[PDB]
Amino acid sequence: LDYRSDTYRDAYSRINAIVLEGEREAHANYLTLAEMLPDHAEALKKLAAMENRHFKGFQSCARNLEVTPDDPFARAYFEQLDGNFQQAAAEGDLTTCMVIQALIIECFAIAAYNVYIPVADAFARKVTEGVVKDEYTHLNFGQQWLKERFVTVREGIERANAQNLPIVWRMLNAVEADTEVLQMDKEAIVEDFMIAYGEALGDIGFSMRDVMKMSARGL
Ligand SMILES: CCCCCCCCCCCCCCCCCC(=O)O
Repeated sequence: LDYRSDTYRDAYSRINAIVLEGEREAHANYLTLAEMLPDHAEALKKLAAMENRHFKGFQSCARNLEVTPDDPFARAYFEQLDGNFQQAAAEGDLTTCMVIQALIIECFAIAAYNVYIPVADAFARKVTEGVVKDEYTHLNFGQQWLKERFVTVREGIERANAQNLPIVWRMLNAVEADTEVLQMDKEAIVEDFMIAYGEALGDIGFSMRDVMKMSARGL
C-alpha cells in the first residue's frame, strides 16, 4: 500500500468522512438520549464525550495523510439511518434508538475498524486500535438497556432490525470500491458484523431461531 498516492487519498477522503460523520451523529444521539433520560444523563454524556474523543482521533488520521474528508458524501451516506434514529426519538421509541446506535452502528463500526487495523498506516493503526479497545471496554448503555427490558422490548427490537439492517447492507455496498482501495475485504466486514451482532443479540436474550429470523429480514 502507498498511503500517499492520489488513489489511496481519494478513497480515504470518503472512508474517513464516513467514520467522522458516524462519530458526530453518535455524539449528538447520546446527547439527545441524555436529554430524554435525565436519570441516566451522566452515563450518556460520558458516551457522547468518548465519541468526540474518537472523532478527534480519526480527524488526526486524515491530517496525517493530508486528506480532506468528503463531508457532503458522508452526510448523504448516513441520511436514511440518521432519519430513522431521529424519528424514533421523536416518537419516544427508545427501543429503536438503542438498536440503531448501540447494536447496529456499534457492531458495524467495530467490524470495519477490525478489518482496517491490519491494513492501516501505522499512525491510524494505533489510533484505531485504541478506539476498538475503548468500544470493547466501556459501558454499552443501549445494549444493557435492552437486555434489562428484553421481554417488553423484544418485538420492538425485531421491528427496528427489519427497518434498519437493510440500510447497513446498502451502506456497505455503496463503499465497496473504496474499501477495496484500502485493502479492506467487504466480506470480512460482513462476517465480523454478523458474528458480533449475533453475540450482542444473544446477550440481550435472543435465541438462535430469533437471530436467524432477524438476519432474513436484513435480506
Ligand atoms: C480514519 C478512518 C478509520 C477507517 C475505518 C474503516 C471504515 C470503513 C467504513 C465503515 C463505516 C462505519 C462507521 C460508523 C462510525 C460510528 C460508530 C460508533 O459511533 O461507534
